[PDB]
Amino acid sequence: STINAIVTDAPKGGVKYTKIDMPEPEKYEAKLKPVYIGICGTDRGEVAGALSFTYNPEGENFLVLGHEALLQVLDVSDNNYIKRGDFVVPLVRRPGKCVNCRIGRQDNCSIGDPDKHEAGITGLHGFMRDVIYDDIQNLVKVNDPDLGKIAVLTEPLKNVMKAFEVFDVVSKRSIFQNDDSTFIGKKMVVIGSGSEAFLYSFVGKDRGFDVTMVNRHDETENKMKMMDDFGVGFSNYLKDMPDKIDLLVDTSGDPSTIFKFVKKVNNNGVVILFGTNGKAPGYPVNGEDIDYIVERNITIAGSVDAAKIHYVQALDSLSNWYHRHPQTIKDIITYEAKPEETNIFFQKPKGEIKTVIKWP
Amino acid sequence: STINAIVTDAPKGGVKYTKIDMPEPEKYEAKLKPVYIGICGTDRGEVAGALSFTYNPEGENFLVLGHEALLQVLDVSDNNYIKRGDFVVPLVRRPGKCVNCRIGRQDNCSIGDPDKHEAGITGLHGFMRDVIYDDIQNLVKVNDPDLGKIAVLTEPLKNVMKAFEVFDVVSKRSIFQNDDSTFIGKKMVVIGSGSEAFLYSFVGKDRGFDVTMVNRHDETENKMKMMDDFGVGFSNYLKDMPDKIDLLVDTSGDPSTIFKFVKKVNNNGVVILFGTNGKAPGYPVNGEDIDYIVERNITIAGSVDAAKIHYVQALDSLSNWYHRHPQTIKDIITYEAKPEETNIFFQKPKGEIKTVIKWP
Amino acid sequence: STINAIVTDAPKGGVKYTKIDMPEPEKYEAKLKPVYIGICGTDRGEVAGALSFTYNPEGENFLVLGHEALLQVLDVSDNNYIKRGDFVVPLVRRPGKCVNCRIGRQDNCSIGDPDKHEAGITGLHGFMRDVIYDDIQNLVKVNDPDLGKIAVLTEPLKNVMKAFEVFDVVSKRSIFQNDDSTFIGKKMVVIGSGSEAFLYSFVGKDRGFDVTMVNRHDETENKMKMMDDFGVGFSNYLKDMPDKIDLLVDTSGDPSTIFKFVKKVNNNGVVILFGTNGKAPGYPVNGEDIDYIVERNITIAGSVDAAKIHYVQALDSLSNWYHRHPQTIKDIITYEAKPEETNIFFQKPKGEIKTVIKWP
Amino acid sequence: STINAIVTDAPKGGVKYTKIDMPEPEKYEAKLKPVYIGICGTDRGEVAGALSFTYNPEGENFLVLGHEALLQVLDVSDNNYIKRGDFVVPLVRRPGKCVNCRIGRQDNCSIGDPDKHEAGITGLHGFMRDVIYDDIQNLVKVNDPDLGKIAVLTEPLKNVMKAFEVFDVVSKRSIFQNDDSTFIGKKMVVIGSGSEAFLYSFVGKDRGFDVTMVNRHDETENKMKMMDDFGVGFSNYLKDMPDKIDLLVDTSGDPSTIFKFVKKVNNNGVVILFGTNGKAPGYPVNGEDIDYIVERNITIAGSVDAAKIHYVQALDSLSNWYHRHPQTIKDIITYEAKPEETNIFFQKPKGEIKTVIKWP
Ligand SMILES: [Zn+2]
Ligand SMILES: [Zn+2]
Ligand SMILES: [Zn+2]
Ligand SMILES: [Zn+2]
Ligand SMILES: [Zn+2]
Ligand SMILES: [Zn+2]
Ligand SMILES: [Zn+2]
Ligand SMILES: [Zn+2]
Repeated sequence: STINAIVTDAPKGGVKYTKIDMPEPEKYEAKLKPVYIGICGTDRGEVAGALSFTYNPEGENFLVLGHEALLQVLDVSDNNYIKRGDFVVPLVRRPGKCVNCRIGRQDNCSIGDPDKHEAGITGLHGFMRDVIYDDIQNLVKVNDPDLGKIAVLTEPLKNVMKAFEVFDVVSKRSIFQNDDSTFIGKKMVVIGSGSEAFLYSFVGKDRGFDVTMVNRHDETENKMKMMDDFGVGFSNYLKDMPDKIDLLVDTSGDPSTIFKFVKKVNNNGVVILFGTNGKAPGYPVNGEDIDYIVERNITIAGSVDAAKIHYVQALDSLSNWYHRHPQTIKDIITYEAKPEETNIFFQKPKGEIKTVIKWP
Repeated sequence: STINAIVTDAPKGGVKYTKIDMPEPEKYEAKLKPVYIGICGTDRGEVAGALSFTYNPEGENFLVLGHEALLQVLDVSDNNYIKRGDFVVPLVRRPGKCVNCRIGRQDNCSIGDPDKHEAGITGLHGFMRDVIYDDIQNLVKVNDPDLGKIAVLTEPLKNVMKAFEVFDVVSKRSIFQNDDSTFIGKKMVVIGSGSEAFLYSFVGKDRGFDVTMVNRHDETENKMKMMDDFGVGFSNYLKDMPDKIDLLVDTSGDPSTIFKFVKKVNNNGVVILFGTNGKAPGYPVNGEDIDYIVERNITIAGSVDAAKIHYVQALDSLSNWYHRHPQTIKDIITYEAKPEETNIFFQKPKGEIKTVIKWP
Repeated sequence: STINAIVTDAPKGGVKYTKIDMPEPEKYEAKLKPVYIGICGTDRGEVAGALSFTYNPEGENFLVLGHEALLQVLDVSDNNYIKRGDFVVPLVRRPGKCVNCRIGRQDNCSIGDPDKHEAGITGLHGFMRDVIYDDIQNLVKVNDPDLGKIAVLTEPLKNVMKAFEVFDVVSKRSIFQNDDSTFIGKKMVVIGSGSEAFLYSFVGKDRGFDVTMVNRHDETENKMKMMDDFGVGFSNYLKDMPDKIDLLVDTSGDPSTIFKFVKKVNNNGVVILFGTNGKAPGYPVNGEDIDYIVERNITIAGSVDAAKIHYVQALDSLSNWYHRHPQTIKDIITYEAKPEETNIFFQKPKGEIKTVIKWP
Repeated sequence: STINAIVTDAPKGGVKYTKIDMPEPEKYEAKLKPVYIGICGTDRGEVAGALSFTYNPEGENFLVLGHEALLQVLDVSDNNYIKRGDFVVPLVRRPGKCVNCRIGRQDNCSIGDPDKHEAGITGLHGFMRDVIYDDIQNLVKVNDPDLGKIAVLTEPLKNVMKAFEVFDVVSKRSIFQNDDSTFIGKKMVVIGSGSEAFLYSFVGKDRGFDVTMVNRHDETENKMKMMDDFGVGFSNYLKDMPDKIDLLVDTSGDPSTIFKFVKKVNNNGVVILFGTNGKAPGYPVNGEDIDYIVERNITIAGSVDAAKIHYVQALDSLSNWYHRHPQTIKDIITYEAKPEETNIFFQKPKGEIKTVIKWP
């Protein structure tokens, strides 16, 4: 069977909305269709040919892009969980055979490649294509009927849910809370201000943190209004440098910013490294920096990807925010594009939060 | 009264053995004297004037040095735990008022200076003087009467015990062990080879790791034998660079070395930053270094001090080790100096691991 | 000054809505008045004279009842959290000196009476009175303006939240989840059909469990509709006895019912004991029952009270629930009484879930 | 092949030392013989036909007994850990495919019989036989050459190390320690005085608890000195009942004794149920009993088996105990039987703590 799809040639790079030949399967559990698809710097990165670990599935010449999906079930085997017309989010990372992979924690794989594989990124076709085939275990059912396009933010949000679990593990080193058991006054600072930063901030707000997003420039008003709505502050760190940080999260991947901010972190502080950029210039870390970290019992936790449970938590969080802030949540999506507007892979509008592809 | 002591002028530096007027405090439960005091880079740093966070007590001009102590109780009020003639190890760090301090976790003080104080380093008189006064709760009784001078290693070891608690805490983020529940074949690498590296390595072996100590040069036969006695490996990383590290503990405090090794750490790897050196040159950390740490879910934790429980577990490990390998344990204590010999704070004795001051 | 208050003579019994002496205190940060006050088996129990561990404050021959409050501020010392006009839920348990009390976990006090105290129960006037004095610290702000009278359910729900933390802690002894990381299909059974049962059920659903409430009698349509709306099931256990239980929660206090459901619990199951009935009769537990608990690595855990963080967390779940389902959440509050209707402390009003007192 | 073995008919019972025909499988990594085999209640029970959950391996009309083994490697494929001549302790319980089994925590199997199987007990041949084939990974190496026969206590001790993990996991629901961070004066009571109860007491001593073993009768003078030499107290609870218990361990399996001691447990106290007895009578558990558990936040945790890591810990503790109290440790082994002495499965030889069979 022949369909439309947005493909790349991984890692060489490039983008193309074209038609490819998809065969059928033998014994398939599920047939699905895209409805919305989100995009982040990973996609623009793949297209730029800036990612050195990505590849096409074995034997093939191309890779179908897209990992942030919101699908609908075209057909399924009988099961207690989903049926035709239900809406689902698909799992990006699939398990291998390592001690972590065999228990649904492929996000914490002990080998790396090629034990596990990410859809749209590493040797496994993504979701920007008219027809998709999968197993029910890999699908996370959207139970909230009112969510609509908002559900597509599940994929990006689950990364934050995992990272926050990693926080909960590692903050058990000491008592992070107050005298009274609470997070009140506790300070989170999120580097950057794109969708991820937003999600990170929203969740920290749920967790009781006082949250400030930050950048090396003033932001657009839509973003400013968004941060305002949810009780999130903002600071241009060239004008006003936030001090006394309890939880620091980097979505930038930039060492100068990271470590500059690392030096503002309080005793028992936790820093989460999430954002990545292979090209970022080196920043000189010295004896005093390491001493700073050590003398304060600080933890720097790199975090990547997530387990299925974290997709469930992501969806339940989007429900809570929807029914409390319907409008402004809607406005996390800052542009909706047809599949042939491939310019979105190369462009970077001021004001962007999330860009999605409404699928025909 | 007038007593003899070895003192410095914190943070400026220098040392002397001399008489000082030490007034008997207002309240106290215990009156003691030293038997042995160990020294390390901290003591030497204090004297070199290389530490800017140190300071003499209030109203006073000098600072009695010494944190690594083994004392004998001269007199003590009636209690259930210690009797006159008992030997004990004193707490370095004393609690302030924060939420970690007030539960006995001043090692994880939420404020830092000046909520917590450390005897001999920060505004609190150390243990190289004739008479010392204290509270019973701040004294850790030595139960094993065979340890003698070995008990003086309680202080340096307790920092290792806390660094291992931290490993136990942050390792719960994934499943670290093999799929048989054990740590067998899991590669622990320790940068450096001094007293702290040894203590690390011995505890690491007790925890079930394959342990390799490393340095930028080959080691003495005497130290090799000691290592070999505990089944600990040694490698010159300029002649044979270890790879696939699961637990990395640095005692150098050197950024370039720290990050060179970080780049060999496996998925789910944990890096303990322990060793500090403010004057260590700057190493440029780039976007790939950050990405490495991110894609591998690696945790970098800095660790300082310990709780009283860690002293208790330190003493017990010394007991287990001494009764298994008396000779190797004796071999750590490589010189027994008199107080008059203040030069030991300036020049490093021939083949040092642990230098100690026997107190008259 | 003279105020109105509902009061008892504890532990003796009885209740009256009367007038009382209230001297304006010296030391107070805040001045509040009740808006709504809820009641439960505890309130009836005190009034019935059935709780032998309750008592009046020192040198007073009455105890103002009421522990489940929604208050409004009248005057407050300057501070960045709460202002005149704000609504707040007061803390019930107050901390003493123990190692858990001093870190805001009076909930887990390690001493019991008289190191800790509960408003309305043990030595501390409750909240059914015209004027309350308190400290800012003991008050939790309600930030959701739509919540109104639904916030009064905070005190009951925070006990659930704590029990789930208890579950979250003890369930770490093994891997409780599916090999997909999820709780999908994990069976939760709540003994009882009361307000507490419902609260647990809703939290359990939020947690991913299949949840079933059980009583020894059939239920109403008012109640069943409410359960259905939240995806919660119901079964009369005389007609159908649930099996294969992963998390059992008892709100009844009845041995016979507890241990009968205990013997339907899976390997690694957790049982939460929450409800209390000192008057419930013995049920013979034999060695075979014990062996059953052992061989399945089952945990049986008592949970009482909660910490401030669990109030905050409670309030946040109620907004979530109210905003997803305003109907059935309104439907929890089955009667609004005036203070003079002191008959609600003797007779279960008709079809009760939660009886509140709307204050003048 | 035809070899000597001690066998039963599970579950009917019965025992004899005889000749049997054991095949060698098409796959195995190691070939071993026994050196020492321990016996406990489970063996005696098996013989009496008191355990209907026991059964012979698939296709066989008999069950080779014995699960507490010290074996020696006769031949083993090349590997980095064990060689011909080394002494090992074989794994009892072997995993299936449940989420816990597949990561080497078959001790916490989510399914039970038959995911998992125990050697000498459930569908898997035991260790009282001339020749044993196994895979390397089911073997745990004895690295202390001095331990000799004492290494046979590994199997009953590892059950103690796992129950202490359980205690560690569940005592995290609050702060269990004193406010100095220690366990000093924390009160451990162990019900019973058998081998299992000694093992619990010594580990408890290492963990910092003040420990007492109890029974409903006086104990032998030899037992008393052994206790005394480790600093463990004894008490006849019919003359002197302990109160204010922090850790309670039951090795009896008797309800009446469990629940009357539970009644002496402090706030945040932990109860471990370990001991089993299908024939112990019912004790009537009332709502006061349930109320006492709930009000004190007590946790009652059933514990069975252990992971491989716990066999390594047991081995390490035995080394530590043996090297500091050689005599007391040897006294634990109170009879060394020939395999012809099958009467030991029917009668307990006099003053028994641990009976072992010395294999020829
Ligand atoms: Zn993305
Ligand atoms: Zn894997
Ligand atoms: Zn030192
Ligand atoms: Zn502090
Ligand atoms: Zn209540
Ligand atoms: Zn308390
Ligand atoms: Zn046994
Ligand atoms: Zn299993």
